[PDB]
Amino acid sequence: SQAFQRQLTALIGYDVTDVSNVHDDELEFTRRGLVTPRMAEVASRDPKLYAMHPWVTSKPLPEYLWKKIANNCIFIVIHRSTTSQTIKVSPDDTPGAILQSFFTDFVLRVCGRDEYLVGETPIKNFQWVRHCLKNGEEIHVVLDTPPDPALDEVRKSLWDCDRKFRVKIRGIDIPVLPRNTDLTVFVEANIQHGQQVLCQRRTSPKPFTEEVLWNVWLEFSIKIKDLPKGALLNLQIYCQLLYYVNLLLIDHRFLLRRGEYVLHMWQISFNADKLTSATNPDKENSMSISILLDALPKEMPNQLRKQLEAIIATDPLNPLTAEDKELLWHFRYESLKHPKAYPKLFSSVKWGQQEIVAKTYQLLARREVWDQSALDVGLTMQLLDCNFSDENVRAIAVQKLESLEDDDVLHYLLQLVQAVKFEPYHDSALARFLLKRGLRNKRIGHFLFWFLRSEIAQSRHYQQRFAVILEAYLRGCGTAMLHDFTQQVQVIEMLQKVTLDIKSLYDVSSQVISQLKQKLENLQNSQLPESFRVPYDPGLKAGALAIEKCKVMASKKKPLWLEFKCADPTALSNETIGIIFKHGDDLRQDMLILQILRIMESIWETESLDLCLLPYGCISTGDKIGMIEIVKDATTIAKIQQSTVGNTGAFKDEVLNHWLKEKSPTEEKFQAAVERFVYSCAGYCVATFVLGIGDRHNDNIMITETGNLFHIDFGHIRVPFVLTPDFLFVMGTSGKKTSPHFQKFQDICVKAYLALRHHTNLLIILFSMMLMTGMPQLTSKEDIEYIRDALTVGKNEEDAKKYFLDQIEVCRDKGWTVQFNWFLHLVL
Ligand SMILES: CC(C)n1ncnc1-c1cc2c(s1)-c1ccc(C(N)=O)cc1OCC2
Repeated sequence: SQAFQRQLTALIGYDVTDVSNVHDDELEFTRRGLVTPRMAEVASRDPKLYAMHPWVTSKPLPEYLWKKIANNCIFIVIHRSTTSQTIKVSPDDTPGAILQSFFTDFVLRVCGRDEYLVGETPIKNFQWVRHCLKNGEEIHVVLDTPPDPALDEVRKSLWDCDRKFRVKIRGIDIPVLPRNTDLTVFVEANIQHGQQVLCQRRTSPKPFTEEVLWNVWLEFSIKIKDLPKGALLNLQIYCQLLYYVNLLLIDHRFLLRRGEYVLHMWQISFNADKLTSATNPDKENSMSISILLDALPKEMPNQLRKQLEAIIATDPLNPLTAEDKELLWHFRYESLKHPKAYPKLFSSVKWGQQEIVAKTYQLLARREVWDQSALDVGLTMQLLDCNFSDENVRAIAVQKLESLEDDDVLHYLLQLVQAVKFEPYHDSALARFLLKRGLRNKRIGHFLFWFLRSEIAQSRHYQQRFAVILEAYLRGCGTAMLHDFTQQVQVIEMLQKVTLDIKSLYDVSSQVISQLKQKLENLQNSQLPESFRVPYDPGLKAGALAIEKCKVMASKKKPLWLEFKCADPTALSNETIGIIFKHGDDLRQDMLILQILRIMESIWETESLDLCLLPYGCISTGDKIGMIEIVKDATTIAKIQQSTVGNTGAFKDEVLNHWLKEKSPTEEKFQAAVERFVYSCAGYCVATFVLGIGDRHNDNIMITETGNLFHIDFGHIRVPFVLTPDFLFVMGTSGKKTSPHFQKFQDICVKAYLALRHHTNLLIILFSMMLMTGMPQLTSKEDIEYIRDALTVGKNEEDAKKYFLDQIEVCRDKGWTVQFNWFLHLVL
């Protein structure tokens, strides 16, 4: 079992057994505490269904997907070695009903993929079947024996103390101070509880040197009994803010913090990193702080109702005044009747007062309206952010998450994993929920692994917490997945080495081309594993490389264009699997944007609208390094303009429509490509403006030979969005004109915009969370408050329609002005 821990450490990228960077047993208690829910999920899941992981959705089949089916008949081609027979199938027919219709144990598995069609669910309720219908692809399956479930085998009093809390600041120690000579420094100790300061105490500004002592006893205005569970002693250093460290006043065992503490401090408003209980690991270079500390038990009038209702109606970013807070609390039993009032009501609570917390806990016990109400993701996500530090408030949100089908868990997984950063303690209801859903489904578990792993590799603030959560997962997923992750980690480690070695060696010379091909030759010849699962697509199995097709892309960060043969021999097409390995940009920023685009698609699915978005695979694997999916038969918009006019930016309107006519053979395929372009442009115009990533150079915008348009490279981040005259010519418009396709485009854009406006609260919370956990540069109140204006908060459907149509005209009025200005900066 000693070699097993060594295996886990290699799969995590962090040692959970290491106690070099702790001042308490929280992580070890969490490791022990997670054993119970781990073994509780392993010994409760269906062993057969877990091995086959049926990717199913209980959501209704949309209006656009029903029109594709003929006489309630879906053709599915079943394969037997060489022979194949197409069968007429009803959408309501279960996989078992189709099997009895074939012969008149064996399971139906997709050709080329490790995706199975099992379970008591209709054929139309499968995610692969819905994908085939959307792309107009034919359903091909191979009849083979189900996988052995034996392969997934798993290895066997505080309220008695009226004293006003005090902290002794002994002093600060830094080995080497920066060259800036000379400034003054003071210690700012704050008692926080969900980004809310309960009390603040500063020190006398002494000069900044390698050693600064104080011995100062800082007494706070808050009593020891009034300190809540999850409150943080935030120790800061100002000149302005340079060093920070946090300490949980109440431990994981409900005890008040007592003793001597030497904490190593992080260097430099809404950032998730400023909340961490973890100290800086680099003890030989980081600023230190010495402190001294010397068990917690478990009818309204008309005008006022209108006031309370107007408060509940406001957006999540709308600030609450003292009057608003006092009203929500006085009428807390009326506020409990409205589930949308819960975030605002729980922000109105005076957490620094015991009696109020007790009354809040009494209020939370009266949960009946909350338990019965329909799950609102945006509302549930609101209670899991930086503004909520109470485990009872946070648990009622985790309670509502339990009703999410494995389909929707995948939609919000990244953001739920990022929400763990807002948890005061390592062991939390949300951490246990992710673990439970990760062991219940192989797909969620695979994605959870990479989501946690991406954070362990490039975040010292949260690497310890996530390493415990991952170790807990890896100790219950099974040896089948354990070996798969081993093969995936091995290939990634080997390929990342080559990416940086090649980058060290503007133009792509013949020397570097042969060097990469030689490096890949040495790796394929007895070193690289024969087969590995694609991190961005668990179904797809990659095998041997295609060294001939392998190259180094003509980009400033020298990315590796890699092509692999499909390891699955039952594969239909002989098309290679394409992966891009890149270093230099934060791919976590691309992971977040792309997952939001997948959320935006599912939002449009509820309104039965299909905006042809292309949220390609992108997984962050390490520090500034990760992988991308190669979208087959696609080119850059700038590259299409470079065919006619290369070196210069004399952009011609006709080029795009000529490129589509060239790549599409039949005239019907051209109209189908223009039809795909009409929807894809519409979706990407709305999605980009809402997120405020509209202003882009056409080098970062792509199109497929099938007509599908898509934005790329979000690692970087005037016009509201990108609507150029060349895009408008495909529609059939030039200058001040109209077209049957432009009239269509304007109608779909407005349909898409107002469809997202129904899920305003969801988008606002997902965006607010994105800027805190994934954007270390965009951490201001004004940065988050952009989404409100973009989505037109508190506006009529007519005004909002008119607002977006004006943004369309701004792009028409500018035309090429923005792209031409982009050409004078990025290119030259
Ligand atoms: C600058 C590149 C490496 N980058 N940084 C973030 N995302 C990307 C890319 C995404 C995609 C790219 S590059 C792409 C480029 C060319 C082809 C192609 N077919 O030539 C296919 C591609 O995959 C789709 C997304």
